[PDB]
Amino acid sequence: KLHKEPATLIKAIDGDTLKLMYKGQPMTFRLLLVDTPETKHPKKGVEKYGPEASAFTKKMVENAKKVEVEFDKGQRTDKYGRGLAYIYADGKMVNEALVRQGLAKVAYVYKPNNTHEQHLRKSEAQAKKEKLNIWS
Repeated sequence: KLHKEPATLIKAIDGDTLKLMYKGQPMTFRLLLVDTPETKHPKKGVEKYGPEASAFTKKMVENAKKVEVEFDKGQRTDKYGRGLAYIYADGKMVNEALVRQGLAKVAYVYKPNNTHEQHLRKSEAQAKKEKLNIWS
């Protein structure tokens, strides 16, 4: 069963990337299963809704009493040494909130790291129906 472990925000870097203190180590985390528009993007620079996605993650996590990380059951770090996880701000999953607000798309999913894929997909369908942000 997946379980939550506490973490301390160091710095929000982008819509989908954060630096956290995890078990005494500063580490970069990449939000599992979501692609947000980018500000630090390799070739196009600032994509549309990039700044908004980034402000949302920043606010959500900065304003939280408690931040927790949830590892899936596959690999826990990617080729760049970033943590792969579901991030919770006061019990609320950041990855899903971004999708529900139309500020992220569900990513190409890699088994076995896909436990909350259906949940997220259901939030994505909804945001699209509501024609929010990315979907407007």
